[PDB]
Amino acid sequence: DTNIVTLTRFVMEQGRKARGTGEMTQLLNSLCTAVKAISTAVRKAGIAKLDVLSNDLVINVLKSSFATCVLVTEEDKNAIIVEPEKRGKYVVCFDPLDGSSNIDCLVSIGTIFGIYRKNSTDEPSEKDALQPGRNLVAAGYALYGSATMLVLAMVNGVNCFMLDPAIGEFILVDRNVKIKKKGSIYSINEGYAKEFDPAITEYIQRKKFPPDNSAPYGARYVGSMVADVHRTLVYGGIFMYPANKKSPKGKLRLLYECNPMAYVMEKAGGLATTGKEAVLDIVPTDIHQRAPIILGSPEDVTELLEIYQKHA
Amino acid sequence: AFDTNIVTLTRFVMEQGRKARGTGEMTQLLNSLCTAVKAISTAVRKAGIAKLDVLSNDLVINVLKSSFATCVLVTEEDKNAIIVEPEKRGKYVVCFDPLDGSSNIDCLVSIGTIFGIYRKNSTDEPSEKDALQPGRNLVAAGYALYGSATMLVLAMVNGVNCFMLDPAIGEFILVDRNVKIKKKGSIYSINEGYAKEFDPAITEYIQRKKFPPDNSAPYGARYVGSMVADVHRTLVYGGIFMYPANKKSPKGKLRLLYECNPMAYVMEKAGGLATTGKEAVLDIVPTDIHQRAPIILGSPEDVTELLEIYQKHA
Amino acid sequence: AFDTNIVTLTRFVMEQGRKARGTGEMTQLLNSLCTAVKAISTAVRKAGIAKLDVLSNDLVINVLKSSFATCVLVTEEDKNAIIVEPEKRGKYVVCFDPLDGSSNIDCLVSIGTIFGIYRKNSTDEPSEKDALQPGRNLVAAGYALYGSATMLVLAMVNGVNCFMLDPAIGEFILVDRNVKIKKKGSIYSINEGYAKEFDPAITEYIQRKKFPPDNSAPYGARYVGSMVADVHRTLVYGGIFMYPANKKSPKGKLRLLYECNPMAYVMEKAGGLATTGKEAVLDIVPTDIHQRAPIILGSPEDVTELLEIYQKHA
Amino acid sequence: DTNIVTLTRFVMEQGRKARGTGEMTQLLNSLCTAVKAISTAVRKAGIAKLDVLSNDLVINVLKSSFATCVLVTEEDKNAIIVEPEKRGKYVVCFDPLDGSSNIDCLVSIGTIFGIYRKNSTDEPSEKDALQPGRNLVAAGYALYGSATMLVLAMVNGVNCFMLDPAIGEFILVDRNVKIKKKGSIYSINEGYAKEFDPAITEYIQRKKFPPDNSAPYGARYVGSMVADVHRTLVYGGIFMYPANKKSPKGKLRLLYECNPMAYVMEKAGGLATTGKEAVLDIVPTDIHQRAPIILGSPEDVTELLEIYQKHA
Ligand SMILES: O=P(O)(O)OC[C@H]1O[C@H](COP(=O)(O)O)[C@@H](O)[C@@H]1O
Ligand SMILES: O=P(O)(O)OC[C@H]1O[C@H](COP(=O)(O)O)[C@@H](O)[C@@H]1O
Ligand SMILES: O=P(O)(O)OC[C@H]1O[C@H](COP(=O)(O)O)[C@@H](O)[C@@H]1O
Ligand SMILES: O=P(O)(O)OC[C@H]1O[C@H](COP(=O)(O)O)[C@@H](O)[C@@H]1O
Ligand SMILES: [Mn+2]
Ligand SMILES: [Mn+2]
Ligand SMILES: [Mn+2]
Ligand SMILES: [Mn+2]
Repeated sequence: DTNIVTLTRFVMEQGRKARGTGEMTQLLNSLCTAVKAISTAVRKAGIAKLDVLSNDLVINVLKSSFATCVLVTEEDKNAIIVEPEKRGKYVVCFDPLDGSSNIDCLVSIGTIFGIYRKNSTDEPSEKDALQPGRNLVAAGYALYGSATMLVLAMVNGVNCFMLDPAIGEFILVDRNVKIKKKGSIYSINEGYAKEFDPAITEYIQRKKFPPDNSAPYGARYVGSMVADVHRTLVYGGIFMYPANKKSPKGKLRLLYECNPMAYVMEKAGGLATTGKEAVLDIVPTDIHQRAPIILGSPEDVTELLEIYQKHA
Repeated sequence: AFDTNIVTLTRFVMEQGRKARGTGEMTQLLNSLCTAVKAISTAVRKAGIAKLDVLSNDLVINVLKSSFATCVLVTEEDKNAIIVEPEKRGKYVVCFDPLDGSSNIDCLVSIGTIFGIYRKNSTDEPSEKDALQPGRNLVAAGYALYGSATMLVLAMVNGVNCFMLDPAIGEFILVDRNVKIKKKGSIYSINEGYAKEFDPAITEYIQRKKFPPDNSAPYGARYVGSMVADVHRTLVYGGIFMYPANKKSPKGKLRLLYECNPMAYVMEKAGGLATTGKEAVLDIVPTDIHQRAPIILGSPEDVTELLEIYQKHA
Repeated sequence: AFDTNIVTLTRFVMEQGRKARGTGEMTQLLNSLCTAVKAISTAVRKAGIAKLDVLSNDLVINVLKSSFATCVLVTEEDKNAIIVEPEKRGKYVVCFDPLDGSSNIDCLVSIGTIFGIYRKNSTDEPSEKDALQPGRNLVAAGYALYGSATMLVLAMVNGVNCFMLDPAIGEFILVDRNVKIKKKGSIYSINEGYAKEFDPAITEYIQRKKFPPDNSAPYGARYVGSMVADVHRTLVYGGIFMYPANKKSPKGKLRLLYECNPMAYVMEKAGGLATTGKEAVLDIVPTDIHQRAPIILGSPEDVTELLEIYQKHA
Repeated sequence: DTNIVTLTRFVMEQGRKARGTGEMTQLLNSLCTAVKAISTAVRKAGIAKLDVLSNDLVINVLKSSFATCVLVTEEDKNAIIVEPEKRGKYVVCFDPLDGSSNIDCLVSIGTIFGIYRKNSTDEPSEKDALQPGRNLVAAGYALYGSATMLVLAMVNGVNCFMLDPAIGEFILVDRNVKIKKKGSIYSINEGYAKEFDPAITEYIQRKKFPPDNSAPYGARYVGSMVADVHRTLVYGGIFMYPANKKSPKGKLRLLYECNPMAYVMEKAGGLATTGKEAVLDIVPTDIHQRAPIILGSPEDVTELLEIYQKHA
């Protein structure tokens, strides 16, 4: 198409409106190079751990972006502080590859990330990464399923670019995405049934055998947080990954898994809570700390939040 | 990098057709199915930048025909089994769904193409009665998956083999020979929104994996919600995939002829049983080419840990 | 966009093998050559980011063998014609150069793979004597080009057909049926660095195109310098491509068996003659599989406007 | 490769050293999107004028780059002046597709361009494009042969990036390219033999039947200026397209065909003259004016330049 709106075209155009440095545009532009290379790595990752190529890949793109200064990964003990010659004003927490164990089973997988801005005056440091998800300037994720897709949520909206493999470009296909109010799907790991706290288990019931002589909800669970969240954003519904006996803190890590999705969700008009508080309003203490996550089409999640303090 | 000895499926299945002397009619058929499958994947990967299932149905038909190896074809999408015109005739019956889960593209959940093939057990001029052979007379069944990769999984007599699509040379390349599923797993895959309508044999089984009575792990719940994805997580990692009957689809939802049976053949050829519940899915006499049938599958100790309870409730 | 009726060469040549009843042995052979060719192109396109001709030679061999349709193979790159091991035997002789102009990759000038095939005219157990058949007994010749596109051009009995590689589905798709070259052109293609050493028949011809005696246009000089590119500009746009003999390669440079002959068959099947100068290139008795021979080709009025002067100087 | 040096990485890094606006980097980054899309268009341009997609493509990328203000094409009567909301400090003359007629014959083809900087204070205008090629800040071309290649010549050197089709990125493969002093190839349209002026025709001879009992030169001519120049840059040699009877001004247009190649050549250590003067030292009067072009491995071209004024 002759006037293909790319991601990079798109970003750059909303960055001119901030009267900025062009770094978001460098960052995201670099970010995309790690996403294509990984997407390719997976489409033949089987013809002849991936996590480590993917992690080394994202660090290196981000360093050379000349736009970051602290990078937090799933895969590294401490934060990464960027060399001065290459430093910039942004902080990116990222999970290079979420549900990696599931590549084997040809499960839709993803990269998740979230970009904060270093506001303070001193030596960049992990503390700079201890900011509540509410403060994110930009978020989103890249999905590696039947097509490689990158949903990017910034201060004006959620938008979905789809990688056109014929040209190596992310092309904008869905604009100013908004989630349905209520939907017909719930998503949760039902094998943890024994371990679920009362509010959840009631709500599960409330949906399975609805007391309204209406249709029951449908259930889905791909077991790859990205696929289930993207399904939620688009078809509408709910996804849950609650604090239980196995993991009293939720399994999903905050800064890189929960807060991006939370941000994407709320900007889309969804909600995302822990059942006791909003995910984004949570102040991180550890950069690797976890959280309970219920996110989805507002009315459903609210149904649960009532059920949470109707059992309180 | 650059490997001079690439085992393309066209090479591979020739090492199955030729040493057993049958013309390899099988091969120009499958080769063509490769084109149908390739083409469906590329378009599905740019799907959101350009119904699909119709065109992929029509794709499959056209290529199948020209393999010069067919006589009857049954689609999920077409009523009367397409009897091939005489000029291009051959001996096989291909029962196929072109695009299983064609709804779920827009949510980027993996989807696929299933196929089952028979060889004509008749002297005549063809009819869909040729098509109405039970699973136990399947010469070969397979499916293709459009997930993070394009994987064809092909089951023929010796066993099952999984192939992956190298996009750069356009060839299915072999990545697993003589595949065998596990014995016991730790997954049960079923849509529990239909909780109410489940026959109580299943309803106990769910509780026995959720709340193990003998205090083991609770099984892990999974359900991508596309038959093709679910069989695959089950074939490789093991697990029990259960799509029993409920009342809303009271004789089940999955159409025997090209869904439950191709799966089932692939599945049983790897060490797991595919049963409706009462009988094994491969021996039901195929009545309507769109005849539906329930199906439960995977690694045997789970198919059976349930089977005996299905026998303990009638 | 998305076309359900793609004429893949595997489909197309089946509409030539099957209606003339011959087993289509031709087809699993060619299908395999497609893989060899595909694979060479992808690696040539990332060539500068990863000798090649060796590996492409070895590629071609391996795939050819497994087509289960060969018995002898001759490479530019291998001395003794590779007689195939018995288990995978079939009836064809494939004379091929895997990577014509393999030097010129680094300058990004187009290059290719030429192939010529024979069918064994003997009862025996094979030998390269089977290979030593003249061009006039070629069952089919073709070449593949790695230029701005990957074009296979296939000449078999009915005529020549040009196919292009759709990279997205990995299939050669037909873009020109029953091809015919022009009658007269306005191009002469020859390396005039060798000016001194040219036999004076050619030396007059050059002046007759450069300085037309009858005051027409001067012909347009072209010379990519890779045999494959030069035949193609000649096959479609017409022209005369002349690689005569000089002293430095006094019996010519181009090896009959897989260069001048495959070209020649393709070429003559489209309406142009391929002559050494004295005799047509297709009838010389093939002595050494690496026997060299001169060659001049293209649209006939030019091959002939020179031929008579070659007859006017001996 | 985990630390893939891209074109964009490369450009951006040499732009930080200018302490600049980041526009070269936007320009070139956009430019590359027109190059991939065209490269794809050609690799299946036959499965079912191209010039017009290609031209509309390059204009539109360049407008949206937010880095240009005047764009001169092979294919458009007047120059293109960029809308103010989108204007920037650069001028690009380009030929979107050179030797288009030869796509048919699967001839290696290319895009050629050259980037000048608008130095004056007033309304951008064609005059801004009437600057001698000597002033170019950046030049290069993109070749569409067995692989898509982009040679970029800037103030520090000539370098060749090769498009990695698996990721949609131009990867740097040849650095600080320098041409061989003398080589064994000449390139010229020999069918114009009748029409060539004396200096040329002597030199042709001088090479064909060398009076030194040495080997004669080899001759090549693909008939697609890009392929022959790239061959010259790499294998070394000479290429000529002289003023004759048919075209007393040379066929090749200056601003978009001759000056880019000239620039690339001289930076590479080659020369490029008209036989009477250097191509780059020529002041354009028309934006669509032509020039005689002899370019290649210095000693050879000098051999001809002697022969030019040894017949004067
Ligand atoms: O770092 P990762 O390998 O991606 O692991 C995170 C994964 O861990 C979770 C596992 O969920 P469950 O325990 O319910 O299977 C997934 O939702 C999620 O993708
Ligand atoms: O939609 P189809 O391709 O016709 O196939 C039916 C699909 O229906 C099942 C899921 O449907 P639900 O769970 O809503 O019954 C999948 O396993 C299966 O692919
Ligand atoms: O180099 P090869 O692939 O062995 O082929 C020989 C090549 O040699 C010819 C050009 O060589 P020159 O003009 O230098 O003789 C080409 O037409 C031809 O492809
Ligand atoms: O605008 P274009 O279609 O690319 O035309 C320019 C072309 O015009 C020249 C033709 O050269 P010649 O007349 O010697 O064949 C080529 O060198 C060059 O590529
Ligand atoms: Mn993770
Ligand atoms: Mn279906
Ligand atoms: Mn050769
Ligand atoms: Mn041009």
